[PDB]
Amino acid sequence: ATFEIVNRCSYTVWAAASKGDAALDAGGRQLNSGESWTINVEPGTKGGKIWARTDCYFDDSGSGICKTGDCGGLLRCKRFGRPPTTLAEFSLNQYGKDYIDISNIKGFNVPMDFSPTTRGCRGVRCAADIVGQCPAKLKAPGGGCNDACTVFQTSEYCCTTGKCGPTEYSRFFKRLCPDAFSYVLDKPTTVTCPGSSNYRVTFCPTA
Repeated sequence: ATFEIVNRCSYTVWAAASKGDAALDAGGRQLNSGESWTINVEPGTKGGKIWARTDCYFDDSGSGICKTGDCGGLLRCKRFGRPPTTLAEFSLNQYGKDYIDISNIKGFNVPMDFSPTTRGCRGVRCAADIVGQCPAKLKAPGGGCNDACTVFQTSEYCCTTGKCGPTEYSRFFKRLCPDAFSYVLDKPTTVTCPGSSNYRVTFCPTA
């Protein structure tokens, strides 16, 4: 499956793509403003994620640090990124269908649109200025807007038992981005796409 990852931000981002225990394609790449990076994701990929990382520094070996979404200091991500990270999540060829969503469960750093480039389904978008409107207690000094679980580490925010409800913090992400997951047990905003669809992830789709 092809994913075109497009940076429409006015600033450089370092795209990342991983399934948690492995990189997807090269796992990461620098994208200057306006740049597009096309990756190939293995059919059947379950629990894949794509995200942007901001304010990165990498040495000649591809080792360094990012202010948001750092994946163990590597340019080419093999694991998930450090929150806050707006996440494009997907599971492909799951009983003949693909499933896509955008999640704010691990916070938000950059606005995003995640849409199929093929027929048969609608895209999802979280393009609002969540960082600018971020509640004081969720603001991440290094940039972005943390989810409540990251900040507070409570059973209620982290939905440890699977018996949690919405909160003042989850309602904030939900109000700004109705189409993205705001907490673990949020009413699913997952989109069902034909199996083997192709996609485009766009950072800063509006600005």
